[PDB]
Amino acid sequence: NNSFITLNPSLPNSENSVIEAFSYKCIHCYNHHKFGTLEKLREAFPNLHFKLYPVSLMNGEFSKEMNELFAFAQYKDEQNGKDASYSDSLSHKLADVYFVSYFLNKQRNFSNLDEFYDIGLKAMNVNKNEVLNFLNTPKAKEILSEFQRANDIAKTYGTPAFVVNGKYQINPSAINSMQDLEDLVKKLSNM
Repeated sequence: NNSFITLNPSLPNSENSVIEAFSYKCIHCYNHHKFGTLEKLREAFPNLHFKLYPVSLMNGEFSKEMNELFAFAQYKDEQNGKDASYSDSLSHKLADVYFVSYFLNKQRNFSNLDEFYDIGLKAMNVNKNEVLNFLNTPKAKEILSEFQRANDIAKTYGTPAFVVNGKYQINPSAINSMQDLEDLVKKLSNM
């Protein structure tokens, strides 16, 4: 069958989930963001959680700081009843501003971190110190550790990469359509 590979070990804190490993510099990731792929999967599968895993080796010079901002967004979205499948989540808004920066606003280079960091902080209506205080917590360090698996996940087939229940990574060649992706997420989430 080869429609998926099994990750070993499983991704932590992944049960009942679809994880999308993505880059803000990837056209395919941008197209899935604009299309609302994760929102559509929530329409089909309201009991699954949807999470973004940024791929730091594809996210350029300020990739570590981008991972920090996504860890904060993931944290805060849990406090607010949202995940990455809601357009008004902090995770979706944060992905949106960086996709807009790169694909609409032609920004490739920043001469220092704070020009880059400020885009994310403005999208989430927070400041650098609020993010720094969150980063200095065991739970933030745990979320950032989880994102380290995104790099090898992305290398297998490219981005985006969809992972079901922390275990089953979908081969992009196995699907043509949104409904093909839904059907495979159903099969894998019921294994």
